[PDB]
Amino acid sequence: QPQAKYRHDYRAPDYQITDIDLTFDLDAQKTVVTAVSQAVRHGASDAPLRLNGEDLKLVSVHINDEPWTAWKEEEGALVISNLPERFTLKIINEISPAANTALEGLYQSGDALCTQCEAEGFRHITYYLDRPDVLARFTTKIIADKIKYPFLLSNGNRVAQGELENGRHWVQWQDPFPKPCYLFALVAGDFDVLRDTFTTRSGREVALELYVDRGNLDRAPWAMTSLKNSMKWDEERFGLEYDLDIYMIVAVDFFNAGAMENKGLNIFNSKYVLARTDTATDKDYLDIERVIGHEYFHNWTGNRVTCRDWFQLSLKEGLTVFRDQEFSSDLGSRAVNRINNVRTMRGLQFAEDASPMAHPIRPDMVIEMNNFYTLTVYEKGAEVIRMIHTLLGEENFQKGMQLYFERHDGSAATCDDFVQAMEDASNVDLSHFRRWYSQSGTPIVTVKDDYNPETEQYTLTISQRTPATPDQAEKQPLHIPFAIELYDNEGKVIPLQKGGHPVNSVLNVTQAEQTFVFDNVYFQPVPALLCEFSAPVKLEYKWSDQQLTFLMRHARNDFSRWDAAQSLLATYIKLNVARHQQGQPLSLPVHVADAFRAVLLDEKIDPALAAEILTLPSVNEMAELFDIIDPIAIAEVREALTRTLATELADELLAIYNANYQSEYRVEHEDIAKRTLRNACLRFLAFGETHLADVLVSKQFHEANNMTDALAALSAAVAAQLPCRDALMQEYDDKWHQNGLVMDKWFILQATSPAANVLETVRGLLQHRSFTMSNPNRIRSLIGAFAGSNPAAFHAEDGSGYLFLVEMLTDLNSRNPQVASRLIEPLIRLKRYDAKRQEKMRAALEQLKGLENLSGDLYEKITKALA
Ligand SMILES: NCC[C@H](N)C(=O)O
Ligand code: NA
Ligand code: NA
Ligand code: NA
Ligand code: NA
Ligand code: NA
Ligand code: NA
Ligand code: NA
Ligand code: NA
Ligand SMILES: [Zn+2]
Repeated sequence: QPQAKYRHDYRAPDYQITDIDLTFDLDAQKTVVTAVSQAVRHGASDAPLRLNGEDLKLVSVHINDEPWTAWKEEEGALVISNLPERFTLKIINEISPAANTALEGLYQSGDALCTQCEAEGFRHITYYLDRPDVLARFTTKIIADKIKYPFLLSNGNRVAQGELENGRHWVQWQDPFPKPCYLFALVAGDFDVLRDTFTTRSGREVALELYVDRGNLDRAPWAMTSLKNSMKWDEERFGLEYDLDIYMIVAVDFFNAGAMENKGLNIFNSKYVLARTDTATDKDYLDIERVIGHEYFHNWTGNRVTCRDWFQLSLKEGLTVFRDQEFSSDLGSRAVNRINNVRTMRGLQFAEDASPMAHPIRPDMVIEMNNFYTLTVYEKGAEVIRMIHTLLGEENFQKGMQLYFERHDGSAATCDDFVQAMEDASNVDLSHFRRWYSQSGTPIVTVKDDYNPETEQYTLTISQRTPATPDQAEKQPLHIPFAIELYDNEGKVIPLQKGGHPVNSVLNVTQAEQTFVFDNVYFQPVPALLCEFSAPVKLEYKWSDQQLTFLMRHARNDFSRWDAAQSLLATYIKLNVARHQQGQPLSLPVHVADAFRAVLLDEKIDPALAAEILTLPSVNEMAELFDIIDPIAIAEVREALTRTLATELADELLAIYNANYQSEYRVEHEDIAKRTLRNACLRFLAFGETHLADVLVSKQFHEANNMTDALAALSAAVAAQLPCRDALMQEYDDKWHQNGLVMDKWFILQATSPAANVLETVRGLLQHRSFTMSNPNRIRSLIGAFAGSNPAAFHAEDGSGYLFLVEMLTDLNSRNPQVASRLIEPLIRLKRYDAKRQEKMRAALEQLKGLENLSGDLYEKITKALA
């Protein structure tokens, strides 16, 4: 019975709230909330005010200080009748932070109290218009025990404070910017604080404050550094300054998301704040940078301009993800960023778009809005903004940004508003392009080519289609920007032209079928196609091995070198999965191995690139290549391929490994790159002769002067099941058990182990001293990693994986439905698998469907999967 909501139902609110004054009398067992709201009727004069509320204990309702009699509580609501046109609403209610295991609303993180209000969490704090087109100026007074909660934080600036009898105190905050309530935050606790300053380019000095648990101040400076780098980049790239006087970040251990952009008071999962060279990898450092940037970039793309309704989520998320990618790419290695974002798109997002949960980047139907914080809305959303940037170019893109803020600053906007701004500013017609917002699924672009030596013309015949998805039976052609480059046989770019005029290298692929003709092609070209993954599409073109190795040697853009290597491997991945299914061992032509040898020995390739080419597609990227997924064949082919290259390239691998040794550890992009190349080599070296490999891996673990190098060694010992594995794993447990973020990496290694008894080990780990089901990070690192990242064990033929997940979800459905819904995702992909697997996955899903008190979050997914 939880009911679907539809985008086409959107209507302007009958009432607005312009100003809200909140008081919290804080206590873990019983918090008393007083909320005084100034309301204004915009709808019909007989329309009742309908407030949203969940798990609230209503104490009183007054209208202009009169105790109100004309109201009723109903499921999820408080409905107030017979109101004047303008009035003051006062609600007093109670809530219980300590009972809040779902971590939405006001809840407890360790000894702290903190909030999470996006999407619809504020209704768990008081009765309100909990929709993001209602924008109110907040004032927030917090009263609490001074010893337990010496810091009392909310949005904006401190405007008042006092002390009270019996050891209590209070602080009052005011945020001058109107905001939807999903941006409300409150934090109370006892913290260490790192304080710093950023001066904006126009000279405004912003006080920066990072609040962390006592004892964690040694892990704070990188996050502070990254915040300042974020603020500077946004000024340089987008012309945007911070708009308040104080920027607070609180790191908390118990958090369902990564982080949250609450105005002036961001709340982060401490996974995305805390780093020191002995605890955090280069990947953690760069994720901290990325997510600090992301929440900062929301200050404009989300906060100053917000979302009219939740179906417009991608208006803030695709754009803010695009911004975080551009930040990471400008500061770091653009190629490595782009590569990794492409791997995520093709390996994880394409899977979602082929699943029962498929939706467009602007959904049409939602049951539980927390189910739509997706790869699609985020990552595909950003690919869509990046297509706009491709079509318009940077200068016009920025004009469209400027026009967007000039029109929409201080309001709640739509995806369509943003596109209109881009189109009006640039004079590029985006009417057809808008179909990317409304249509789900991955287009498949098929390319055929012809060279005519008599006319000296190269003709590309490009076709597109998007297969139907369970949500949409009709699909139509998109406006696909399809970037090409043509190479002569010495590797020089052939100028693109037709009838004597230059032709843009971004082709407009707008029809089901079209041709593009290029003149003055004097010699048969080798094409690079879909350069920089210029659209989020599958490409079907029948490359020859030699065209691909030529691109690996000659392509001008680093991405194209990587991508060519991926197309080279895809053919042999597919070959060998079919072999595996018939009991046949790996077959790989000599010339393929040699193309990777050449990358190893090319001194002119950026190590950052070499490293990515020498990182094989993950099991998730390998799965995208197939209609039916054989997860056992894929996992075993991936290892066999790794062993084959390890044997054929052993000498070269060892030389490059040794040459990329660095005695100093720095978090600097060139150092990171060499280290990534080094550790790429290591993955293969772990599969050499057992005694060479065991010694080398073990040595790296024991002599590392940083967590990047130690984890890469530990991870190799696991992957190759080397004799040192058990000892190294026990040493890490002994050294690091008291540190959850660091033990997350060990839990992931256990969960993703190729060992025959992995499931047994993972079950035993539910009792490990560093694990608990009350913490979403731990849950995700052990259970979520087993189910989502070890598809070979999760899909064991005996069905033991599915039973284990059902067991875990039966607990989490009641405890924390959002983490439950993340964890169910592997089960909903059942139609990608063989019949016998499907049958057991359906049976698991039918069991979950019958749970008492089945959460809406799971219900929505289970219903789609079982259809
Ligand atoms: N689930 C993440 C929530 C937040 N609005 C962000 O974009 O990072
Ligand atoms: Na308002
Ligand atoms: Na109040
Ligand atoms: Na109610
Ligand atoms: Na800025
Ligand atoms: Na926002
Ligand atoms: Na860069
Ligand atoms: Na490719
Ligand atoms: Na996949
Ligand atoms: Zn975001």
